[PDB]
Amino acid sequence: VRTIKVFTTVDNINLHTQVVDMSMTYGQQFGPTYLDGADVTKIKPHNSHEGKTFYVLPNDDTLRVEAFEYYHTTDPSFLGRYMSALNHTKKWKYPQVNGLTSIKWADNNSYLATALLTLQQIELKFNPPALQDAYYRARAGEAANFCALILAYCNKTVGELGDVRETMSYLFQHANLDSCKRVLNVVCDTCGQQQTTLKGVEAVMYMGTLSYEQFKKGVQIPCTCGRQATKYLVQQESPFVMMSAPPAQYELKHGTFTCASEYTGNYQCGHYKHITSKETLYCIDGALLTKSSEYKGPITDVFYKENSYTTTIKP
Ligand SMILES: [Cl-]
Ligand SMILES: [Cl-]
Ligand code: NA
Ligand code: NA
Ligand code: NA
Ligand SMILES: [Zn+2]
Repeated sequence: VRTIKVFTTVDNINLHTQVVDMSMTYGQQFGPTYLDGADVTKIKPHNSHEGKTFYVLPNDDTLRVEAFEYYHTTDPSFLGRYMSALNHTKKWKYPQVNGLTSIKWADNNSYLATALLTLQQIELKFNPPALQDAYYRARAGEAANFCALILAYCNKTVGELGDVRETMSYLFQHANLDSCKRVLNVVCDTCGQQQTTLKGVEAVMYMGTLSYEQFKKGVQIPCTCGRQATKYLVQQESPFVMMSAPPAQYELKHGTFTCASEYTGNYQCGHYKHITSKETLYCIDGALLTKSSEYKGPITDVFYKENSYTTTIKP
């Protein structure tokens, strides 16, 4: 009966000694098993595996606690989805473009590239240690684990089409936004005024206009009575805001925004690019970079800096 020693893990930090029988597969001994992303479930131990670390599913109470503390999920398939994505993302390339970690286009990943570029330009801290650790590496240029985690947390597989606004929502759900507050007022000439207070992720996201200045002036929305109501920003406390809308031709003016996402094509199929406002307007499309003094395109999301805002509007 021949054996080697290997280590299992769910978090790649806490290791669990195992003595494995070389006549059985990893799967017969551990359940689904992965070696830096590669599925070894149906493989029998090799001598070269001695001393190496394998990921497994959180198959006992110790691992369940370790996995929840590191990832902040109890979705049973999470670890397998992360590993499956990592086996791909470890082969992607992450060029530094204008000082930021981007992603060379592969596997329909333009939505991930513009999300990653965006994160590097807004003040945001993640809650799960897994995203903390992986995001630090991604800033340094080694973004594979971070991208595989985005995919897993968003329930997206490599190659699946994704929406930037939705992806950001998931990332924000795993971020500490508890200092963010938004007060809105909605005014119907028939139905009167309704103030609402939004906290956390809802305090920093709005769907319906790209213009923060228009959101402060008031945007027209439906009311139940059939009139239009006017929605405006009363008060904002956050380090950024994200304004989104269905893609439409829109002019991005240098110095008036932080960065934006552009979507060319239609709902079936298109492509994202990233625009960042620095000393000029830079358009980052994966590995590609172009510049211009002005920019007009089908924009979907625009990010703005903020600290504290209070309206002058008297009601
Ligand atoms: Cl972080
Ligand atoms: Cl979280
Ligand atoms: Na896979
Ligand atoms: Na950031
Ligand atoms: Na949160
Ligand atoms: Zn009304």
